[PDB]
Amino acid sequence: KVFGRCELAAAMKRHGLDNYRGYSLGNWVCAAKFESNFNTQATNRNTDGSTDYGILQINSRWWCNDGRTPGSRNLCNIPCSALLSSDITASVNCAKKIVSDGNGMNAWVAWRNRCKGTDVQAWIRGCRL
Ligand SMILES: [Cl-]
Ligand SMILES: [Cl-]
Ligand SMILES: [Cl-]
Ligand SMILES: [Cl-]
Ligand code: NA
Repeated sequence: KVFGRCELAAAMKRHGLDNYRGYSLGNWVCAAKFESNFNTQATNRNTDGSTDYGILQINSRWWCNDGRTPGSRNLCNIPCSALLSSDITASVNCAKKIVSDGNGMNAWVAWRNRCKGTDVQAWIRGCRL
């Protein structure tokens, strides 16, 4: 599923991400935009063989099981395929665990490089929330 901007904002807010660990909704929407262009089915292979999945490009090296990432962990205790659903619950629940682990949203390199320190509220501007 390819979400609209405001559609994804509303879905994220309903799933508890708004100000989760202090990160306003615009931060999460901005991260999703540059990780996946709002496409739940996005996948991207990393150089070391792990794979990133879903709207927030969550990595099989640590967070989900895809059966093909040797030595990896599955700290969200989910199949990586769960991260590609039209329903964003698994991605949100895993993102909450990631952003709580110590480095906040810097875990998403694209958030650090493209969202951090910018006017992230622009990503929710105009949305009925
Ligand atoms: Cl915001
Ligand atoms: Cl990540
Ligand atoms: Cl594996
Ligand atoms: Cl933080
Ligand atoms: Na894994």
